[PDB]
Amino acid sequence: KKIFKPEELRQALMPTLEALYRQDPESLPFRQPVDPQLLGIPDYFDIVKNPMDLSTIKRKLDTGQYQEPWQYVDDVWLMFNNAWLYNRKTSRVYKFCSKLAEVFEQEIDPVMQSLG
Ligand SMILES: CCc1c(C(=O)NCc2cccc(Cl)c2)[nH]c(C)c1C(C)=O
Repeated sequence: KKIFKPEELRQALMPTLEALYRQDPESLPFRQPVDPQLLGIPDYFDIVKNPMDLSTIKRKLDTGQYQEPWQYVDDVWLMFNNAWLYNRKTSRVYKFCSKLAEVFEQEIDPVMQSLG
């Protein structure tokens, strides 16, 4: 199988992560792990079993925790699916998530074509 070097993945994928961070107001609720106590939603971890957020994805990209590009895509989509699962369709986080997913699909496509 094609082996991806850590810096290869970082150079290719970090710009797609930065594109999500650039989204204001939509990325703000995703820039840090959900804190259910601070946010007053103690049921969060009862519903979301595998939390994910932009800062965790960034740390994983910085520490070589992705061996394949699709593992990175999986974490971004885990973040999205958590927000779509937990939040009501009318909520800001839900609609912001939908916007981030539109941005991400546009950014990741040419990058996947460039990668192996
Ligand atoms: C609703 C809770 C939530 C947040 C969040 O950050 N809230 C505070 C906030 C600050 C600024 C702007 C907004 Cl819209 C919300 N973040 C997540 C991923 C979620 C969930 C549960 O999924």
